[PDB]
Amino acid sequence: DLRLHLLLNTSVTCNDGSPAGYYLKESRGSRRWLLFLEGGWYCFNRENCDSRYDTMRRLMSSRDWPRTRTGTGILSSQPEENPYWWNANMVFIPYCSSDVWSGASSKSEKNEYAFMGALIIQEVVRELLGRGLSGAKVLLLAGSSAGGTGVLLNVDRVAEQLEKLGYPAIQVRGLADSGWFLDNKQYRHPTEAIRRGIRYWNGVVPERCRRQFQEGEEWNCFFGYKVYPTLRSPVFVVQWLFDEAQLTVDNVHVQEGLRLYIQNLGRELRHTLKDVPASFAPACLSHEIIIRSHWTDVQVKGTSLPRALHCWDRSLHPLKGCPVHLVDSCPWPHCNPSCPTGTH
Ligand SMILES: NC(=S)NNc1ccc(F)cc1
Ligand SMILES: NC(=S)NNc1ccc(F)cc1
Ligand SMILES: NC(=S)NNc1ccc(F)cc1
Repeated sequence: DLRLHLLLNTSVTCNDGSPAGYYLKESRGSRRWLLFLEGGWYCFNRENCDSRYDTMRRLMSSRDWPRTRTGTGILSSQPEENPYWWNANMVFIPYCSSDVWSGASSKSEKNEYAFMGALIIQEVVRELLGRGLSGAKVLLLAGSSAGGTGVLLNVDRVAEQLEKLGYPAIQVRGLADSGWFLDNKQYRHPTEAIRRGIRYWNGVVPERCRRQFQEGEEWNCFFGYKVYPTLRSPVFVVQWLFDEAQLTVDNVHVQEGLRLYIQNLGRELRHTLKDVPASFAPACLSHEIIIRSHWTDVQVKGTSLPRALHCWDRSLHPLKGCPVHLVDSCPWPHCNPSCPTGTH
């Protein structure tokens, strides 16, 4: 179990003004630290956020959070469940800012809600330095869905934070799972909601990406294929080629028109990963990977994800028999026999 700690700086808050926080399980024999960002969509105006507050309150408030959480997948401490990093220090950061981890806006007389995702990450890092993170050799910032997009938006800011605080020796890296989306045409008749959200949240994007796209166009930096080339920290990208959240936004729920649409989506996703040297992209219809207990089940070209992540570690010290770039070439969901079939 990982144990809850509410932030000591109570001005860094969830949407409703309650304190944000993190769940922690220490491993004092390890110098590796894994900080995982939860996902769960977002909200972009008063009415949309009020609806989320009625029926998704744990994503907007800490008042009902439990005292502990079980670590699963890459957060598991058992070697059999987590061949990659079972002995690491484990941190789960709940998503309670509804801003894709981009916000830097406090509640006030002018704002019903606070959007502080980017500041929550910075404050978690600061408070962990007193609990052992100061001794780290590697800090892996990971996340799934909106948390995967949050990794891309925040990894370089964490690296800058630690440098300026006097810890230049800690190697900061990112792992973005199910957060690599395409701004494509829908199958039947989303970027406007991101544009509106950024203004509502006072959202921030990485500086090099901001300077490319310039004023009013920061929404571009929420799309992995546009923000990734601008990043300096090493980032490993995990992405199902036929992600269910991508298909949902595209209004896909099979005749020739839809067959061509699905094949084209897979082709375009594969193309965007061609110049991403650390990546794992199986040809499956699914959503999320890294905190599912059965994440060891899938393989690409005969290599599992925990193996690919281990090979990435080695590469950051091509390797014979230890690949890091693994993208399926077959063009239809479940053409890879290791794809999930139902759920547990
Ligand atoms: N929701 C958004 S901005 N889709 N992008 C897009 C819209 C039309 C098109 F022909 C190609 C791409
Ligand atoms: N209602 C269903 S299942 N898909 N449509 C859709 C859902 C969410 C969204 F942000 C855009 C479109
Ligand atoms: N649903 C079945 S058969 N396995 N579960 C699972 C398979 C692959 C993965 F990346 C995560 C979970």
